[PDB]
Amino acid sequence: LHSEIGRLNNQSLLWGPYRPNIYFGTRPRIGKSLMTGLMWGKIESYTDFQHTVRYTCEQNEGMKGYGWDEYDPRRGGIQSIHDIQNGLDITTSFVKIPGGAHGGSWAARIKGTLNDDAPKDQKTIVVFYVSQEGENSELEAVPSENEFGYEGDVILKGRSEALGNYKLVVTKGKGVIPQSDHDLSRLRGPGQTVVQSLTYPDEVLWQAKPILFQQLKAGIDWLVENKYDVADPPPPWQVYLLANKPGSGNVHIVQKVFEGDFEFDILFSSESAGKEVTSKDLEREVKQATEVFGERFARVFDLKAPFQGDNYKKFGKSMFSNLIGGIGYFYGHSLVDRSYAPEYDEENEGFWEDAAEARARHQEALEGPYELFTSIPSRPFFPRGFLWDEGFHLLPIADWDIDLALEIIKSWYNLMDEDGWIAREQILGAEARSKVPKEFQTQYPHYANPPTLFLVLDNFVERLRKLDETLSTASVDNPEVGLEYLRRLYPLLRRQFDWFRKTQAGDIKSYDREAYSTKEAYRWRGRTVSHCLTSGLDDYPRPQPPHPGELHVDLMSWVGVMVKSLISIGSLLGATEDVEFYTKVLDAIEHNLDDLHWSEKEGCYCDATIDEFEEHKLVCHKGYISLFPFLTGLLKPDSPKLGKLLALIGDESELWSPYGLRSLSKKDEFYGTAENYWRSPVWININYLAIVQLYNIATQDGPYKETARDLYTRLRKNIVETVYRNWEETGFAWEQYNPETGKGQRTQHFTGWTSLVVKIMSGHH
Ligand SMILES: O=[N+]([O-])c1cc(-c2ncccn2)ccc1NCCCCCCN1C[C@H](O)[C@@H](O)[C@H](O)[C@H]1CO
Repeated sequence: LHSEIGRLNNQSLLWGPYRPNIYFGTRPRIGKSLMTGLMWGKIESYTDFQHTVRYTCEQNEGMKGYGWDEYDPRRGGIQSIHDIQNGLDITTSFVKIPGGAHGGSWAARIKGTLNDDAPKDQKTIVVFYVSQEGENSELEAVPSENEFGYEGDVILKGRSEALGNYKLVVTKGKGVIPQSDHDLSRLRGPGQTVVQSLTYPDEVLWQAKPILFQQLKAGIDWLVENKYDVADPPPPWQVYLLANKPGSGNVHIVQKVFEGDFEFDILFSSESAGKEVTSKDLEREVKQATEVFGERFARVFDLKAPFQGDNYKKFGKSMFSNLIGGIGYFYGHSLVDRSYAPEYDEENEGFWEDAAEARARHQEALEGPYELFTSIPSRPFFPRGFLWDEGFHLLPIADWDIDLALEIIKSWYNLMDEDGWIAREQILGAEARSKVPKEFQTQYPHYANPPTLFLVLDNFVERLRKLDETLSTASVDNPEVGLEYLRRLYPLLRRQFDWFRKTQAGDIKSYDREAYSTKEAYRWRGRTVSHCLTSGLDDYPRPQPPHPGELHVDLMSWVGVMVKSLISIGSLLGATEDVEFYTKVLDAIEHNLDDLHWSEKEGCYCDATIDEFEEHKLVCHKGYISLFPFLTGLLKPDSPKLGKLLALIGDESELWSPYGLRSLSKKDEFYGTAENYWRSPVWININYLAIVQLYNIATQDGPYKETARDLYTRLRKNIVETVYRNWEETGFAWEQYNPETGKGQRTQHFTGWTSLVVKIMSGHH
């Protein structure tokens, strides 16, 4: 029956606009198949379109905002794009229509509206781009009655083993299409819809902008050869109208030119389903999709006070729709250094100079292809899977659709190599690689990243203990199905757990170090003089210099998190032998945290090194790191050290700001130095952990219950209001928030773990 549930889920999630790297596009969860893309641009001159055309996501003075107003990957949603440069407001309404054997049909409306600044008579070029990969696939534009192009709809008929038979339709549209008086119209027509059907090698079909421009440039080359000059030139909009040449090929370019406002429709009809999809079906399904989204939002995200307001509800829907709407399907090769050079063992003083020289050997090579279905941090600046980010992204997604979060987890853990490594940053295919300098594409099998996905699994295990609607919860409703899901994954978690202990181990036995266990102590590989990228916390200050004696308290605590999950899932599958080993190991870590990482002098957990004179030294930099055993739920609620931590958390002169908890204390010598990435700013992901843990303490008989209840109440309020104010003010979620001004700084459109904010508002953790 787990198979039957599994089969239905594949067929439900197959189609989406899973191309979050572009403003709007579709692809299914198949690596070589059919993809679509939207391009638009105002045309006012003979050179301007190349600077105005839109395709891949950006954020500059020219673009006010864009994002999803409503989205569910099972049903679809609506996207708004506010384009200053092109003087346009754009709506992309996408909806999925179940039926047949090939993962349903779908449709999309594209509404353009001129804004008040735009000339009322602006010429807007719009393109719909369509490509197919496969050796056994075919696709063909049915030609037009009329001479020079289309007065009606454009029909593409295609076939593939993957999708069966299909018609994909680009309707005529509402909108004035401009007419050219020029002589060129005797030969090109006065202005109409046109199609070019081309063929290119399968590996370059993604490069839609250059493919388009080569055709534009060829049209222009043809004007010059045929004596159309500056003596009496045709209008710019007719110069950039392609010559109609429909047929068969693996690329199809559909081009329209509109004067003023416009809309038009894309109807994809699975032959294997009922009768074809109509524009009437698109309207109906859109209305139906809003009503489901509305009803679910209120059920799953019941905003508790003081955020019960409709302003806070519209803010909640925007943060959530953009988190889940940024889900992508990725396919291609990855750049990995598989040398396993001995220098990457970092067993030497000055280990960073050695590993630099091994990277300079450039042994890395493409490997795969790999496939990933993930939510992303940033549509415009880094639209790709980041390992520990996803553990934060899936916390709210898992509320909305626990079956969907488990499909993403499975997607991530199917990347694991024989050793138990998952690369922390997934750059799949050339489309991905085009948005990344060569130097930063290469992944390293000794670089780790916080095991945040265990948290999402912890939430699953609680629920399991205690048709779109039916499927969304099928893994908790059908307990047989849940345990079977775990039975298969569990091995992989256990491998990853063992990987951490082999590769990220620190040294006890070779130094003057007493402690309860000689086994347990951990050190992040990959750290440079001023960084530790693998920890998640780029420039949080660490012992100087970096050293092979180093122990990192935040890593040990992440191991804490896994053992507790393995203890938990292990218990459920009755792996008696296994749970007993973890039970030993959890006891050990608890003692060793204190024995190696606790400071009575500073009153908090610290990182460690060894001295100039070969003694163990604690190095204390009050901030996120200092709290880590608290943030990970490892301390007993009656603990005196926890009490000491609640004091530092509350303390205005250190971490506590009006806008949330500072990453680093105002008292620390590195407060607000260098790039200041994790050296003062407030990060929603770490705050979310502190909030969820305070709340646990505050809802339990015990010594700090009341102190907890107070800090939870204010922290919740400060974080939600700081995100909400900046959303009202700017329309954006920000990477981080400034602890002095409360302004969002660094990257816009971070949805992104800043969207955890909706789970904070719904409470009842
Ligand atoms: O290159 N480009 O595209 C860019 C552009 C930019 C601009 N531009 C313009 C205007 C503004 N800004 C930025 C920037 C960038 N990049 C860069 C990459 C990398 C990123 C990462 C993040 N993070 C971090 C943290 O720590 C961690 O934790 C996590 O994990 C991650 C994930 O989320």
